[PDB]
Amino acid sequence: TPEWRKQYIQYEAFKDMLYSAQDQAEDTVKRYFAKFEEKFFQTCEKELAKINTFYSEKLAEAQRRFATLQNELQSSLDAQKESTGFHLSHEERVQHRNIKDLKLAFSEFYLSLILLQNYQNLNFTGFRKILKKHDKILETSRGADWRVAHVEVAPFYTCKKINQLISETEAVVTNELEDGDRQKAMKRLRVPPLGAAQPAPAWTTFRVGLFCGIFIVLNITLVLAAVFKLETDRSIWPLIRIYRGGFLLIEFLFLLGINTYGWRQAGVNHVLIFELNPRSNLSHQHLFEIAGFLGILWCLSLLACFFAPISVIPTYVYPLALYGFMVFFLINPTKTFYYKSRFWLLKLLFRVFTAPFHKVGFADFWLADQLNSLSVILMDLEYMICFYSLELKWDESKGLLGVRAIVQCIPAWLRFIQCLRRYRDTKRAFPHLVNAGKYSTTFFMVTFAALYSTHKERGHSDTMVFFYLWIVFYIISSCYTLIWDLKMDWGLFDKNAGENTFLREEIVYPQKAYYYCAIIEDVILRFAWTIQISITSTTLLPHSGDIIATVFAPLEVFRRFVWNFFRLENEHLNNCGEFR
Amino acid sequence: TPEWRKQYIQYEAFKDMLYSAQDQAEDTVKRYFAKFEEKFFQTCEKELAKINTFYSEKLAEAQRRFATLQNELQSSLDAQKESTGFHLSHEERVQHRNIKDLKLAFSEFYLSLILLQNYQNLNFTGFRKILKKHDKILETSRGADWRVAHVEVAPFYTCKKINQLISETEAVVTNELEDGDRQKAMKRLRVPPLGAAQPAPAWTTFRVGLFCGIFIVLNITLVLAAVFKLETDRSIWPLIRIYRGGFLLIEFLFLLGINTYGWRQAGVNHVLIFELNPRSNLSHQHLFEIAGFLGILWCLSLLACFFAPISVIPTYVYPLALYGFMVFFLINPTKTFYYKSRFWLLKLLFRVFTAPFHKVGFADFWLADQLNSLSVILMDLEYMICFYSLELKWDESKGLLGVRAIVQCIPAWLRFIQCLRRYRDTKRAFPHLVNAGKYSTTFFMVTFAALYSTHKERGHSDTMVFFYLWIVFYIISSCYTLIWDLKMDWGLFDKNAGENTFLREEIVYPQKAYYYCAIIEDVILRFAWTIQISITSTTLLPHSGDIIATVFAPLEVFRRFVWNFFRLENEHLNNCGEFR
Repeated sequence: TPEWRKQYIQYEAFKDMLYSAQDQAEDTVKRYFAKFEEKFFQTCEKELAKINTFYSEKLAEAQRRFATLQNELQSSLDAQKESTGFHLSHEERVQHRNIKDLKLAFSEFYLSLILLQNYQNLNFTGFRKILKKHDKILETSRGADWRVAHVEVAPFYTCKKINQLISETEAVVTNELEDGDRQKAMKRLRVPPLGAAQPAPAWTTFRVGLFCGIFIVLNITLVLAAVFKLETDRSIWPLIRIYRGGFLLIEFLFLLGINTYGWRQAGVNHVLIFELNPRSNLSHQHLFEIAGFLGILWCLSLLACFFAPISVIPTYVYPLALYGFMVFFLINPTKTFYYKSRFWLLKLLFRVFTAPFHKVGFADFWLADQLNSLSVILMDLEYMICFYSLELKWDESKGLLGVRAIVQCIPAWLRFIQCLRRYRDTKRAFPHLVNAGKYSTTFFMVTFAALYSTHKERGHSDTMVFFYLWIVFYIISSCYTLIWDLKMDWGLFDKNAGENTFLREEIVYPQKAYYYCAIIEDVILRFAWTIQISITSTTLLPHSGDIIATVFAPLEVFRRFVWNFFRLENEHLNNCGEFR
Repeated sequence: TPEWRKQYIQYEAFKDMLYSAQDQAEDTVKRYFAKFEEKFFQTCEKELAKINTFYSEKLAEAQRRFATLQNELQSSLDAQKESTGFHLSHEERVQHRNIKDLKLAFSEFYLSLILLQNYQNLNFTGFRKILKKHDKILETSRGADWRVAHVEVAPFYTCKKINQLISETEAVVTNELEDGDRQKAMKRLRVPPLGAAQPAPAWTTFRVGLFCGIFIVLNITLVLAAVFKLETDRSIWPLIRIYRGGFLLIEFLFLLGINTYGWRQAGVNHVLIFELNPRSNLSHQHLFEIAGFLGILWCLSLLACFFAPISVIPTYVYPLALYGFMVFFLINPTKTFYYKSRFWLLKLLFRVFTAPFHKVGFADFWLADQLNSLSVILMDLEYMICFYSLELKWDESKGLLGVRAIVQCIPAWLRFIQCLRRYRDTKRAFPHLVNAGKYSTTFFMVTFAALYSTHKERGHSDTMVFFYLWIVFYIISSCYTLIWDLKMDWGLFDKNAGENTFLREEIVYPQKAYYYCAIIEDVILRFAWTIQISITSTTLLPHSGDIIATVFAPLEVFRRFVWNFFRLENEHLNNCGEFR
């Protein structure tokens, strides 16, 4: 960097002479290289002091400049408001000159604060990794925990005033200089490529485009082929219900990409709350292209099952082949496409599915909540297993076309156990226990629906009472989950509405109409979710159950797409969440 | 910019008070605002002096730093070569430290020279546009030509040592620091986004991907549909020969995009020789996406002509509809998609087709040469006109499926007239007149072939002599055009081959195998081009003429794709070209 750096890292000399010593390589050599590590760590203290001092006085200069520019901004505002009253006596042009110079000064100040934030971040990363390397050399007694003690606090890193400074600078600038709108500041502060390493790389965007185009055209051909070629067999429900899982996954991945885009460009931090590595960013482009590729695979699988199989290949292979490809991509353990992200996702799966065992964090809870909505995927996988193990024709190849309650409750089971672990760790009341109650309502409703349906099939004369009980339990479950989604999980309908009518005290997204539409759709769609789960689980209604389930599931995934939006914004703004 | 600038432009104050004066607005007011313009232009002289002085001493400092770093590079090379002889007595690590510091110094020097080149370029653009604005105010007697006198030379801009400095810096750095390979310097000098304004913008790359994917899948569906549905009519030649023009245009546009990419990333300047605006760059992404969109249109047109028309729409509309869409896109005069580039292309078409009239430049000659190969497009348009005017069924809608020599010679006619205009302007010999002779060989061969074919149809007994004459004329035409393409139009086979065996003295592209493959394919493909033109023009051979013509035309466009590559590199390296 062409910045005022002396070394700021030591680059790689530490490692160069570490190699020079260790490669050369008991009696007194033990203590000799122990002393060498001791001077290594005294140089580490020297680096700590250097970064501490440099961050300290640069940050102090930043505060001084902030105060000076606040005074200048107040002076400019005073002279333009009630003090002066194309030419307009040239006073308006003088004020325009003041506006331009204020904007330039604020832009260079923004660049400087971004630069110092980058400086401290790159230091953090650098010397953390060098201490990691020293630990790998041989498991030093110091480092590791001692490194944490002297690094995680790191008086240069201790002061979290960088984030508050940048946030308040943006807020106060948009207050009057850019009338509270992101567009103008974005125009004059166009996110310089530094800080975020080439966001949306060229090739990733090209692949996003290619896969999205292939998906669009494949979908068009699929609609056309289904419309003009379906006839033949009169039982397409097995195929539609077997590919509903893939379709729901594709839709959820597209909408999660949209969620990441909205979080990134709406000013709501999401990497910090997700505890991801600051540099390992999964920008929306990566998620969009992964979802597009899986969509290409799904569409090709359905096309193959439709028109013609390679003219002598069991057509039941295509669902199995597609799902095997998906699971192999997710589980493949080598060092190929997106190995880091897949490994992180697998570790999260291990931490969440085997509950309570481990801690809770936030990613585990978020994924458990997402499964609470995607349970239709588990249902479809159970149906796949059952069909391909009992109702299949292993030799015949003329065409593919009481535990369901347990599998449907599995997501609610893991979420309930997660919340019980939360309660054990914290030993607290509501809102810790109310979540457990709400998620147990799902168990109660599903099991009572199953009992009522099996009694109806049996033909008992008391099914009216059980139906009434199911109605009341469904009502209370939907009401409690809606009240939870509005009050304790979104922050809306607070007692401090203030200016924001019927909304939270503070907001991040631009238009309130978005919030109103989201609330109305959520209230009208929680009933839909409950109805869908009950109906597709045990209501037993034939000839229409599959169609209703498959028209409601994608819309439920859309519900979760909105709910991610309006939770993770409440996690960063109000940030109750019990996490950190 | 956070650079050492005082104003470097005057930003917009010149225009601010120009508006303040002119809006306020004979007797003595005439001379009053004449004096105002006089002080405007004295301030322009002040700006000229400022930029001249600043460029002068910054450039002198650049030369001083260049000399100092040359001395340091020589010292490092001396100490690493024959002077010193993981550890290797630590001398190799000292030399590695020298390498790292030399690389860092050269990287910052490269950044500085790029910065000063940007400074002078942005000045040029800025004050050129402000003088343009002053001219628009009211057609000042000064400015315009006086502005050219005091701007185009511009002692800050007069010294073209910037280009030679950057080029020799790259060359000398790759000489030993990066062993003559672009990859290493590219790795450590990754084309900072400054200078080229966000090359390949995100949305343009996304559209490139989308259109390329739609094109790939449409092509797959087209192959499948043609293979499994062609039957029906036994006369597909009208359709194939009517869409051959569109296919050739799509292929040529894709290959021209590849040409622009190769020029851009192979270190061969192409904007300067094309006299395009320095900022209005048509990166390869734009050309690729335009070609992809036209390909989507063509593929959809063929699909519509294939399967089913919207079930009651004359199927002959689809070729007409596609070509009307293309011509409307090219000719539409509003301020919509790529208006600047389309207007430039239309002006070039006017300057080239109406020859000699205007001057020659280089873009006109290049486009005339490209038409000399794409003449099949003119032939296909002539066939379209003839068919749709004489052999069509205006009412019947059951299915669409001696001037040809003149239209085939039209490109050679315009090129010949262009070269005659060149000769008139310059009053010179070979290589100015040899081009005219070579392009007249095409007239001679085509007309003699036509006469021989019409005599053969007539049944004259002297067709043997005419066939022999056509053979000899074809031989001499192919030989002369090949000798021209190798000697005077590529620079290859020079008498100063030196190290480069059988090649030019200096080369730009990395691998010589590329040059050898290109020469061999050109020698074996010029015969193919001549055969194709003669056969598709008048050889009269039925039942095979269309197929041979349509297998050879795309390959001829490929020939021109290679020839652009290896001419515009000879235009920048040897730069004979008679132009500038």
